Amino acid sequence: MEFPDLTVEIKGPDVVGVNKLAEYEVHVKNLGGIGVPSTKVRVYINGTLYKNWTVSLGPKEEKVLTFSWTPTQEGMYRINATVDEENTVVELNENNNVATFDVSVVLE
Repeated sequence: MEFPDLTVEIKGPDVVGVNKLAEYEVHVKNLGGIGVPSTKVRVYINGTLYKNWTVSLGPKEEKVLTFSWTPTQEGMYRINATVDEENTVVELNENNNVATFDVSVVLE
């Protein structure tokens, strides 16, 4: 009875300047020990879709994704990452598919 366990990890600058460029890194990995081709990873800023990726993760494999975000408006923005929103596969941890990173955009 093989059940997968996909997860996403957001890492980068938690405070950035307005109209400035920032680089963030998403670690996507499998923990179930079984291969998954259904693995879609998406990033949302305050619920707004920034970008999407489609990848495949084998038995406990990880892929490193990057993206460059430019906050032109000043304020606090929350960046989230979700995997397999489509709910194609039944996994071991249902809470492991979501990551939450809080960013502060300032004028300085």
